[PDB]
Amino acid sequence: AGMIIAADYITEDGKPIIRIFKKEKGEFKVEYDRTFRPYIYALLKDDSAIDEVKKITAERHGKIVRITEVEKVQKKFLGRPIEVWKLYLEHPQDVPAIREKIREHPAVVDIFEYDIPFAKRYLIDKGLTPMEGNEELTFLAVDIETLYHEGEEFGKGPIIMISYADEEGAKVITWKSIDLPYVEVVSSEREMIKRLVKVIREKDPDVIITYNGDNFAFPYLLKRAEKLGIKLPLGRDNSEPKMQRMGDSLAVAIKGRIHFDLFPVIRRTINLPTYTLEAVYEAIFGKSKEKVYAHEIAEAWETGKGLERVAKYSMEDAKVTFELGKEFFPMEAQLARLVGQPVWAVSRSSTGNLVEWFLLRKAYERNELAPNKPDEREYERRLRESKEPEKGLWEGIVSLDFRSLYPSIIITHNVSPDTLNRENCKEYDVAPQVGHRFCKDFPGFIPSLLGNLLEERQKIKKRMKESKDPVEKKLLDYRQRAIKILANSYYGYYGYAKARWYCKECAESVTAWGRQYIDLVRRELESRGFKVLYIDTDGLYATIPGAKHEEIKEKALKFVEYINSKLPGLLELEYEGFYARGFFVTKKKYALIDEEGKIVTRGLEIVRRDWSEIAKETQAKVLEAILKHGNVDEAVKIVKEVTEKLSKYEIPPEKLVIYEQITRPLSEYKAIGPHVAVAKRLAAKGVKVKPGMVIGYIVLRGDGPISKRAIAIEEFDPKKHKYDAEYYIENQVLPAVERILRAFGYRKEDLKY
DNA sequence: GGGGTACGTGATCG
DNA sequence: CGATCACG
Ligand SMILES: [Mg+2]
Repeated sequence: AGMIIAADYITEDGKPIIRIFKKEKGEFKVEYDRTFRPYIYALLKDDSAIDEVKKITAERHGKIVRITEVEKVQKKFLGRPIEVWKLYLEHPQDVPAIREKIREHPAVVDIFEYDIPFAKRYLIDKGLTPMEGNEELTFLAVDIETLYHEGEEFGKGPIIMISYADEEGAKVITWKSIDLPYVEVVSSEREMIKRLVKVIREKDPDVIITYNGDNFAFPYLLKRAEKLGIKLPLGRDNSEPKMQRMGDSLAVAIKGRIHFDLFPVIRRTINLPTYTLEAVYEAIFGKSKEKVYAHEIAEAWETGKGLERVAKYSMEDAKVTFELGKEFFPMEAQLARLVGQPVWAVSRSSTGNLVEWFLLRKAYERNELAPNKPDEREYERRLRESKEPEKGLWEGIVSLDFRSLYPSIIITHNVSPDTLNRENCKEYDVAPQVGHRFCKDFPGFIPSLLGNLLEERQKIKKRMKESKDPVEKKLLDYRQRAIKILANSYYGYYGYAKARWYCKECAESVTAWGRQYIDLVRRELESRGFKVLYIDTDGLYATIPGAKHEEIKEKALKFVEYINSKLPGLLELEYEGFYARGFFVTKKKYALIDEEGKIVTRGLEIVRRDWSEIAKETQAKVLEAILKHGNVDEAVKIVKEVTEKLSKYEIPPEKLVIYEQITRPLSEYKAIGPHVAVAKRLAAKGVKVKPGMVIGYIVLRGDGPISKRAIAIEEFDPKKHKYDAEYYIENQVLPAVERILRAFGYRKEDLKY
């Protein structure tokens, strides 16, 4: 079978050619389409206006741009028939050149579908879905180790090891002598990079797995390949990996392949305070992994002693990256297929953007004109548009999930922006408290799609019970899971300020109808002896005060079984889990500990390089005292001792360092924060300050804002300089612990002597 | 060989 | 305050 893995376009004689990358019975095939044309829609005041509108012109690449053909089309907008004009263009890059010239026009009411990338336009319009079929893909995990010294410019240090892994095993390429069976010793950094290029071209993997290869491995490989005057022909068309700007960070694509970066995937899928490969591997496979820190790698490389340890670490990084990629790719592949967009894009998207891509495709299928994304003004206005947890430390906490309730509410009440407050509506549903009216006269666009999604999931689930084949059961399990994830993202999407089908009234109405079921669950739990400690639209936490843990579990499992049997249709409550202890601060700010001693928090931990070690160490100690020791008095004593130690200059300066990256040329800064004031002084000294550089600084005692009192760590002398104890107490240590301790009745002022 | 693509949050500046 | 900036 022919499986689409990606799509893009190339220009030939100034004209666009769509490229469809396929895997057909184990073979890479590239299909070319020259006939598909770019277009936008324009809603005109009157049909007569088209004569003036079709004559609109623009300029691109020195040459003028024209509307190639115009077509009157009948579509649906806001659940109403609408007549719009399809404005065809020669090249997709013509659209950003001419769209505002068309929008400007006095006879143009509005323009639509003017920001849809050409390759995604093609996939939607041609009814093409990526990752369909039983086609078996090949995978290769790739990792690199670099020589790093404190605060160096990105790419100054050479790549010292390159590792890769597949089903054949994990291997290391290095340019220093190491006697291990899996180590390939080459002569230079140049020859090691060329060997990675050779491995990739020979193995010809369909998927390249990395752990943060978007921001580290590939940008570094590209930087070192540039310095060394060598190419990286990793694309199946011999093109080099392409760095793309996604937000403030990067995204790397390899043409004809899927660069599958696990880092954005795992960050979305699982909840951890740190996303180190070691923490992630232990969380998924329950196995320990050793870390070899940058300073240890530098010492081993420079001394030539203890290099076997470094090569074992590099080899394991690839081996576990391969194991994790194989664990997480099947789900990303089913989400790709379900939304009808490539894995590359889907693996790097929020669920809100997954819903939008599903909706855009379904809009084309149903002849529905898509609403536009908001302008800066509308986006801000949406962000402006508008139960309390139990205090103390609780034991034996049961977690219940409400999320599978909302798709059913959207369908039954026909909650959709196209059904909201319709004029001359015969029958409508009124939302409780909020009072929004949703027309019953026709099924809304979103309710209609959701119903089909939920029906399709029930069919898959029925096929799973009636299947004797463990292979299709595995594939169908990922399919029903992908639908559940997509369906449960619709509620959130109605409220997403960047959404096309954004509807505040829809989100409130679903919250209002949802609340009746939440109040039922809360009441039925409370009559069973349960105390509800935390409730949000997503779920709740409860316990039976002073009851045995097995009894809390048994009663909770019995309770979900009971409620689901009382709730009509596909309305479903889910038992998420059990926790030995936990405390709750506010909405989505809480911390729990499971029976295996794993701490799980939401909106509290500060495990980041721009927070000093003293603040992170104290916060970890406070959480451990509370969750592992069940002792809030110990936690308060920890803070009081640390702050006194800071007052008396008893804390080592290494625990006071703040790290912040330089992201621009120094002259481009508008606000000069401490790291920039320090960076400007270094540049003045002759230091090559470049974006990517990470500035380590300590805040000293004195007058003025912190920026004037910050010193570079390399300039800090414990004899001459005195750190600002008030800054480390009030701006570092106390903010790190004050939110946690507020759950127990302490204010900032109670945490000192 | 393309193209808009990321958020949610919290500190510090101006 | 809003604006700016950075983390993962
Ligand atoms: Mg590594």
